[PDB]
Amino acid sequence: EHQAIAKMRTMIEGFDDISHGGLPIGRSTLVSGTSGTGKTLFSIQFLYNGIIEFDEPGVFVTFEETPQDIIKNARSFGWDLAKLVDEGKLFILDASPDPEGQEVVGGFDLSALIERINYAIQKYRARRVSIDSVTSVFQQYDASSVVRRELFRLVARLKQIGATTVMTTERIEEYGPIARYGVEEFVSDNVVILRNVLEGERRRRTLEILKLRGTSHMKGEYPFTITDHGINIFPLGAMRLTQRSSNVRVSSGVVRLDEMCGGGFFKDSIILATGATGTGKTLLVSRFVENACANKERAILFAYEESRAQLLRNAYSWGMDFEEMERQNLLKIVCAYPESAGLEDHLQIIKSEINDFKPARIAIDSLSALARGVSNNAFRQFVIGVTGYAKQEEITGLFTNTSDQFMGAHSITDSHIDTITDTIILLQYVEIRGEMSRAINVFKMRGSWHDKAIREFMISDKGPDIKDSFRNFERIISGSPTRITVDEKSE
Amino acid sequence: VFQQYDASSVVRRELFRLVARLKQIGATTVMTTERIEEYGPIARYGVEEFVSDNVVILRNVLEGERRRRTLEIL
Amino acid sequence: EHQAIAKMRTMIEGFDDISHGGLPIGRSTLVSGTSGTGKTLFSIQFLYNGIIEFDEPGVFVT
Amino acid sequence: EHQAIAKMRTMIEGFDDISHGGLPIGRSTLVSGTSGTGKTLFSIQFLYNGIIEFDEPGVFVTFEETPQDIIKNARSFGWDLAKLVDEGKLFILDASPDPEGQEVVGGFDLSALIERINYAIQKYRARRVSIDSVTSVFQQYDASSVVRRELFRLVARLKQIGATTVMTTERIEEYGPIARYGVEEFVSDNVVILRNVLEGERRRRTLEILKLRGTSHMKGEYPFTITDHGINIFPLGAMRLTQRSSNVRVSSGVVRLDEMCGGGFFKDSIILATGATGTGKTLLVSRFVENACANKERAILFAYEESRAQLLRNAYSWGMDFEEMERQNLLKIVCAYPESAGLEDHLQIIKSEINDFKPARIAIDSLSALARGVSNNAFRQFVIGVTGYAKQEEITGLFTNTSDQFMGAHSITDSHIDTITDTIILLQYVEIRGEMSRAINVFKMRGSWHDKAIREFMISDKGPDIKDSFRNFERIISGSPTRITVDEKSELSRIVRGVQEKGPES
Ligand SMILES: Nc1ncnc2c1ncn2[C@@H]1O[C@H](COP(=O)(O)OP(=O)(O)OP(=O)(O)O)[C@@H](O)[C@H]1O
Ligand SMILES: Nc1ncnc2c1ncn2[C@@H]1O[C@H](COP(=O)(O)OP(=O)(O)OP(=O)(O)O)[C@@H](O)[C@H]1O
Ligand SMILES: Nc1ncnc2c1ncn2[C@@H]1O[C@H](COP(=O)(O)OP(=O)(O)OP(=O)(O)O)[C@@H](O)[C@H]1O
Ligand SMILES: Nc1ncnc2c1ncn2[C@@H]1O[C@H](COP(=O)(O)OP(=O)(O)OP(=O)(O)O)[C@@H](O)[C@H]1O
Ligand SMILES: Nc1ncnc2c1ncn2[C@@H]1O[C@H](COP(=O)(O)OP(=O)(O)OP(=O)(O)O)[C@@H](O)[C@H]1O
Ligand SMILES: [Mg+2]
Ligand SMILES: [Mg+2]
Ligand SMILES: [Mg+2]
Ligand SMILES: [Mg+2]
Ligand SMILES: [Mg+2]
Ligand SMILES: [Mg+2]
Repeated sequence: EHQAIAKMRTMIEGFDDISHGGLPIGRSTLVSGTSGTGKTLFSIQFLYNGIIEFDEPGVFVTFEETPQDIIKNARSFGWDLAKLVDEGKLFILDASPDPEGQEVVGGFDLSALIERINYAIQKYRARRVSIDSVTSVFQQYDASSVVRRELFRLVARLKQIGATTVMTTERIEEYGPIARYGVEEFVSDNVVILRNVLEGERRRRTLEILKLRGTSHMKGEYPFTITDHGINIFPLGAMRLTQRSSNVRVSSGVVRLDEMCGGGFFKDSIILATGATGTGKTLLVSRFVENACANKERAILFAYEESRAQLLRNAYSWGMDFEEMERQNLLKIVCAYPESAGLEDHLQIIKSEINDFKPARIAIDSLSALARGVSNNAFRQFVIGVTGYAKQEEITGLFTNTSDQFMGAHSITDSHIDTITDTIILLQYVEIRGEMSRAINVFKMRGSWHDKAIREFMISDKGPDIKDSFRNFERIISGSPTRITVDEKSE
Repeated sequence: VFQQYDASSVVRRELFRLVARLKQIGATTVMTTERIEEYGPIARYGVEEFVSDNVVILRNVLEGERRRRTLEIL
Repeated sequence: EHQAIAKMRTMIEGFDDISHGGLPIGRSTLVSGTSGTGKTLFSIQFLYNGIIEFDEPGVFVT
Repeated sequence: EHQAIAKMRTMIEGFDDISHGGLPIGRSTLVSGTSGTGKTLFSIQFLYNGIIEFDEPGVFVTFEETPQDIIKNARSFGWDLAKLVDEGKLFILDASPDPEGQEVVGGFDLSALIERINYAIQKYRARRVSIDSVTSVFQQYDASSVVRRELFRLVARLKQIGATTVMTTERIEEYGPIARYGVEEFVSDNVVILRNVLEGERRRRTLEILKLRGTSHMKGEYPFTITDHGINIFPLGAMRLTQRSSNVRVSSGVVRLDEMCGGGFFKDSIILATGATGTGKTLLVSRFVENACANKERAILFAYEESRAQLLRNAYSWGMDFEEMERQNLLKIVCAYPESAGLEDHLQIIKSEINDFKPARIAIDSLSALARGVSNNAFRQFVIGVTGYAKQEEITGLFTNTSDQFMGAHSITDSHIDTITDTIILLQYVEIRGEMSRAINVFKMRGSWHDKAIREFMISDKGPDIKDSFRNFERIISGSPTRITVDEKSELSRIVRGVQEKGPES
């Protein structure tokens, strides 16, 4: 074998996108982290997937959790381990100790195990092996140097054998040593760290491939998720810039608006409506989500500010009946507090819900409601993920941004998502004769020509009624205009 | 190598031996040391640093979920 | 000799600039870093380039 | 000198100033620091200098480096310790352990060593002594209390012997303990600390004297660089404010300006030219450097924004041929990325180049270039340097500063260097009728009278042209003025009809 390194795929959604193929075969990969990070789960999902997708039987070596329990649990992702053991496809090699015993049995057993293990491998023609918390073993009474030699013996034996392993390790500090005895680190070929980062009373699991001897991979931490369908990672960087782009057009829900953008919204595009609280974005959305129903197309509305019932209210008050849209199963509403999760969990609920309703349109009411509390970068990373997924999937996107300062605003968006979007529809308050009058404007349309005027516009039980511009005013943008009333030429 | 059961001083004299002999032979060498904190000591035992005539440090700084590789000639 | 030290070129793209010539001849150089920084590589690349560019065989202790 | 302690001169550049004379005679100075901090140079150089300038034979004790190596390395700077060891002016005493050793030997060897050192000094009649890395000695198997006692002994025997020693030491953390065992700090008479602060990927070395039992000295960290000449410290705080001041005048390369300047810049003055990007500070400097050459003087240009090549294209397009300027051996251009070194370094490169050429005029294009990323307190401290040097050297200076915001800048400099400079020439854009026009202003001159007018100026192939002010304009500094007219049409040369000629004849 005189070729590059060969990698086996884990099938763990996203792990292989980052490990450029996955764990290198015949070698041991180290996946350590703190208590509650997925390690165990990972190893399992490793074997399982291997069995159910390539009939590669597997050996699972547990030094603490009991077989009955490793199974009991797995049923949490809808996995009947018991069966794979009946089918001789998975062998749970119990290595835990019993409530009674002796001592002074250091490496005495590290030599028997390697024999009980090679046993199950050969015997079950195993290709994948996962050793859970190898740490809990020398957690009998050992020091660094002692551990280094035992591991090296193990891995070595396993590399001789030819099995591809994954070793579970426990850490105590999220950013401190890689493994409890800062020794494993160098005893392994590959290293994967699972982190459960606090930061704000909110946690955020992130996975990282520190190293892959002999092959390349992706650097840095990647957010992931532990669900009923196991560990789901999102290589928000992996995503390529190869999204389909068509000239097809779509209605905005507002004829005059469609006219302004010169023919409408491109089917393949991201639309951003920015306005100081009260300018009626949530209106445009409602309207934009109704039009994808009169055309019997499916559409989801992700509101993060208002309730299910309230939306219905304010909706029926503008005409549009959302009651129907529900029944006709063409419109599906979500609603969730940004505080009921993290941007990682959210992005998934979105993506996920998209796949089960196959939307042709999607509206997220208040992106900035989602930027509540979270860091800037983390947020962008969130938009790129939703914005993107929506892009390469042919789903027209309309997201709502509520700037932090009514009147005067010197920038479309505070988070600077500007460049991340195709068409910018900007609403703004204008102070005329001591009254707070609205105005709408197509700031930028990438493909189309769109109108350049800043048009007045009111709201009634009929919805948005766009009017004329303020042709005879100065500094509109600022919010507090100044009528010109020029003495013509004065004859 | 000294991850058998050693302590600083025993590690110091031992490097010194190695390096030294290799100096006699007239060999231009490159030694590899493993660390535990991107900005902590320069090497596992806090001895190696001073012992060597030339030192090079390769780091993989984390920071903001991205890692950046840097190389420093101490 | 009886002058400043002389260096060996590493051909490791750039590094031979950051050291004003390369590793000093007849001496060791400690290259360290945490797991994954690229030491083993750097050590290999030093050897390889040695051979491949001046026919200066090398020894690799592992 | 009023100091109860008689000091000895190191001759290391500026250390003496910092130590108010140099090491105390008959005592020991702990020079400690991490790895690659300068320890061994300092020590070596300390003996060397005593040998070359005072014929004070010296003993050098090494515990790790080999006697062959201390010589080999020492050539790096240009010293032949070999020869000195030959004339018996420098005895190197080897105490490194062997490549084929044993274990145990650090107490009766400390006694044997003292007895050894006494010998060498007695035999060579030495007055200076170094001891490199005593630390590595107890680095066999010891603890705090055993070191203190073993140090004390050595130091005490040394002082009885009457020797002016220097001990080097290692530390782990740049800012934590002073030494390793945390006991060297209190058994030494003096403690000199060397640091190599990382901070933002670059590396800055400083030298600090924590204590001198018995005298005053300069408190705090001071920058220094290691070069082909050894250590070199800059007493950026010892630099007294007693620079010479004359009333002589020197052109600015541009006449009108000169007028505006009461009659041409002061020979002894720091000149500051601020303005938005594109205002033409660069231009002005070019003329200022040129003019010195047109009059047969030497002047250097340090450019941190433009290549030496481009600096010439633009310089020619503005007339003035810099090529010749390089040839006639009057103008010397530098060029250096500010990211290609720290401030301590750039400061010295400049100084050096200022010596090997004796300019009469100096012009640093874009100090705000050097301000990139550095901490203001570190930058302000750089400015003070270059500036100071130039003042106490009778070398006129023309510094450049580019403001982060074009039009609307409410401050001369974003680094508030304002008060360091003596004269300020301002440049800015003026939105006059859908057009960006340049305006030049002489904001302040310390010794002269200077015009208080914000003249408009246009840039051409010939260069700078200084017209007149926008008298009929309010909110000029706003960048985008407002035009109020109580007149305009007023005289100046009314008389209508056919006032001109055309290309044919007049
Ligand atoms: N069905 C599920 N839905 C959502 N989250 C789940 C589900 N099952 C488990 N989890 C989460 O995944 C984690 C399980 O981690 P697991 O026990 O597999 O290994 P570990 O945390 O890496 O190591 P350790 O053995 O110390 O716990 C739990 O902490 C829990 O929050
Ligand atoms: N029936 C109605 N008749 C007239 N105007 C209405 C009616 N309903 C709502 N409005 C107007 O629309 C506004 C409601 O805002 P909307 O739901 O459109 O979202 P928004 O202004 O973009 O964002 P947010 O609701 O978070 O402030 C009210 O402030 C009001 O001026
Ligand atoms: N072909 C490749 N392309 C891109 N990156 C690679 C390639 N091969 C290896 N790498 C990267 O280099 C790392 C390999 O580390 P390397 O073997 O150079 O030594 P080191 O980390 O300093 O020592 P050690 O890994 O033995 O603890 C991998 O972790 C990976 O990120
Ligand atoms: N000619 C030179 N020009 C510029 N820098 C030099 C020159 N020679 C040596 N250096 C620098 O000076 C340093 C030498 O340090 P030195 O030998 O004086 O003692 P140390 O680092 O304090 O202690 P140790 O001997 O244990 O390393 C090196 O870090 C190197 O970069
Ligand atoms: N030959 C020329 N003719 C007319 N105008 C010129 C000529 N050369 C340069 N200019 C003008 O001068 C400007 C160049 O700026 P200059 O090199 O003088 O330095 P600066 O504006 O102070 O600083 P920087 O170049 O770093 O922005 C141009 O933007 C342009 O308007
Ligand atoms: Mg576990
Ligand atoms: Mg490693
Ligand atoms: Mg290695
Ligand atoms: Mg050192
Ligand atoms: Mg030294
Ligand atoms: Mg310039």
